[PDB]
Amino acid sequence: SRRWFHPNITGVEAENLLLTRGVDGSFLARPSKSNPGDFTLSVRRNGAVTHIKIQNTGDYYDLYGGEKFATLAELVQYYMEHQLKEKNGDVIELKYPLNCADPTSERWFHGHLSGKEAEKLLTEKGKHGSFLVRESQSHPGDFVLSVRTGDDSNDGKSKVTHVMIRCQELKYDVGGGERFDSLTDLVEHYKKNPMVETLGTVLQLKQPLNTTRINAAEIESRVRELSKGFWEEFETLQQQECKLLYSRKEGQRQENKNKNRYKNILPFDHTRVVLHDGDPNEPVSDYINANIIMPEKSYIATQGCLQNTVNDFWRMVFQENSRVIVMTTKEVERGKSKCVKYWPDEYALKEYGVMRVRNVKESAAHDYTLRELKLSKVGQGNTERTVWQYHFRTWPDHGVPSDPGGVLDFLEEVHHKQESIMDAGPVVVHCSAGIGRTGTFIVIDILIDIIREKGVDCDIDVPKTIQMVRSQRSGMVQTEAQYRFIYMAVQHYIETLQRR
Ligand SMILES: CC1(N)CCN(c2cnc3c(-c4cccc(Cl)c4Cl)c[nH]c3c2)CC1
Repeated sequence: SRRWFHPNITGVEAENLLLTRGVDGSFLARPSKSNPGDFTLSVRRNGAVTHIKIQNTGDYYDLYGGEKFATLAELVQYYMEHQLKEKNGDVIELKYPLNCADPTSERWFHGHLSGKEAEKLLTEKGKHGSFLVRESQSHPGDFVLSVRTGDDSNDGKSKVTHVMIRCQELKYDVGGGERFDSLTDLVEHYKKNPMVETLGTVLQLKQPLNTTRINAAEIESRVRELSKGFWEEFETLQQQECKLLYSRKEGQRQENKNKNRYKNILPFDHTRVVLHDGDPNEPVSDYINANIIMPEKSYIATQGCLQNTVNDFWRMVFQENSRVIVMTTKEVERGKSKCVKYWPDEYALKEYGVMRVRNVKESAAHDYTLRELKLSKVGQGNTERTVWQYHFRTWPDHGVPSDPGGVLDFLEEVHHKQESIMDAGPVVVHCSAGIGRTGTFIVIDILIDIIREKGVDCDIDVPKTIQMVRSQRSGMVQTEAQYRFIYMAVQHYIETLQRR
């Protein structure tokens, strides 16, 4: 849980918080109330507050006077372990997170909800240790912790307990003992130190009640319901990114600094693609900014090549036996290189280090170009394999497509290509940093794959899938707009399947 993030605060409320409850070096982050993808880092320095803008248009968090980051938690970790200056050059220190007490972005918080409502949800969907916190209806201002415990039919082996939580002078308690500054501090305490009943039952808080898993048949109702919040479901997912600060030590090595498009957007050690059979004369020849994404068909999520990583990209494709590449940027957007050209012109042949690529044929569709490429190792003719590059060309410079039909038709074609090729390795997917559009395309592909095989009567869970992909590369799916677009794409896919 991301405690320095305050979801429902104004700029002057942030100032007053830092001036009355903080010291120099205190900080918090907050969203804008009107623009998603605008965020502010508010910091106290010399008895005054500075507000530093962070923009996200879809590719990364861009901190004014700072770096680009995959997540706000990775941003805060970076500066608390390092570097941040104003317009002028004066150091801004991030020392002390100012904690937020607001529970409304927690997975377990249900606001207005009755005991019988909570019981029926825990009976229908909960299991042992499933829990929620709700507002007390009998005692205004108070709250109730509802917990299922049991074995795992309705044979009385399981039950729902309700523990009253008093709120007294803005502190929270369960009738005795410690008084907490927030419901989150209380929940974390009793997660670690569970309550035991008189006769021995342990009220284990194992997991919040799942409210996001839906039957695919019922996508339209969920989308209609979320259109009046997508922002609120997204920000609850974003609150969990504190849990995904896995090590990125290889990417952080001096010898690998030049191989990262953005110095702080780095692959997790535990899922990075390790490159073998490198040049012995190159000191570190095993690194690429790329991760294996395995749903729990696989993917490699990677960045747009740099001039000096083109040969490594082709080493990767050959080694992993990838037969399909998805590119989700033009080479240049808004005057900036987003991905260098790493393929030859049509009918041309180029050598990229030890690899040889022929561009056999390009075919233009409305939304994309297909390039049929032939990849082989120089000196070894029988290593030739076809690699099909699907270059999506119509994604807008900021935000998302207004209709998902283009992306869905593209992904359907990519899927059938991949499935047509026996023993094809992972599908390579890359944009600019390889986390925003790349994460959106991979998550849509994962969700659609379920419905393709199991039909419309299968369970999907959009944020749970995203969190699972985010544990394999930082910040996969960057914005609310992409989040909503994933739902919209899944909805549109379900409707075309129902029309058949
Ligand atoms: C009544 C509610 N306020 C409605 C929103 N509810 C809700 C629950 N879960 C999530 C997740 C989620 C799902 C699966 C795994 C992970 Cl890690 C996450 Cl974060 C993302 N957004 C969520 C919103 C919480 C109750």
